[PDB]
Amino acid sequence: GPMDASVEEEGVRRALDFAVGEYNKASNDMYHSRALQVVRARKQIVAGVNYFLDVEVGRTTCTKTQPNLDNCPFHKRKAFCSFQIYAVPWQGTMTLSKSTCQDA
Amino acid sequence: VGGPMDASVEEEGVRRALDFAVGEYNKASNDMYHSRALQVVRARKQIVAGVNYFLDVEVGRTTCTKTQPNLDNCPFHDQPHLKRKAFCSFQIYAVPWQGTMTLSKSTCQDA
Repeated sequence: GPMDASVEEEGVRRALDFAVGEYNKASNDMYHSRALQVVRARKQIVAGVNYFLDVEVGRTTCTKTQPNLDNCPFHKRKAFCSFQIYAVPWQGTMTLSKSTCQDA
Repeated sequence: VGGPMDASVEEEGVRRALDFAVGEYNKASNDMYHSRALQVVRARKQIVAGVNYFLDVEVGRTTCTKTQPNLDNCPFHDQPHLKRKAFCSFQIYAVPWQGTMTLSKSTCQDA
């Protein structure tokens, strides 16, 4: 989650300049705009990994409601999948950003 | 550079990502047989590291134009018909050691 950030931080002030710039690009106005003042400043450290996994996937001889599926024997369907996964490894979180499969 | 670079299939993160993805696959599939990994053919990773900056800002109209040579010395308007101010919320994703920033979100309301 977000936490308090001090405007003393170089990165905070650099982000103000950026956003003010973006405002000027967006605005229909001949006049330049700049910040009167920051009224709130927060930061969130972002740290994760994207996994890009190209995999071939087969059909086992077990149903999905069965046990010990990790070493369940293989069979005829064989697919190619490209997965993209975002992980925050010390939070033990993972999220599927993209899954694209075809028969192979 | 954070990547995308080839990541060892021996790494625990790569293995977990695979178990997850294959789980998600199975979870969303309609067929009643369990499917699992036959061969990882390529495994890559990209380190995502940065800072999200959430700034609420009051933006003011200056007497300088956008095309002026120097924008160091730009007072705000004080004349009734010209004076403008907006209250804005920006979210900026920053990767400092890269010197990159992207405006992820922005909302400004006339104030």
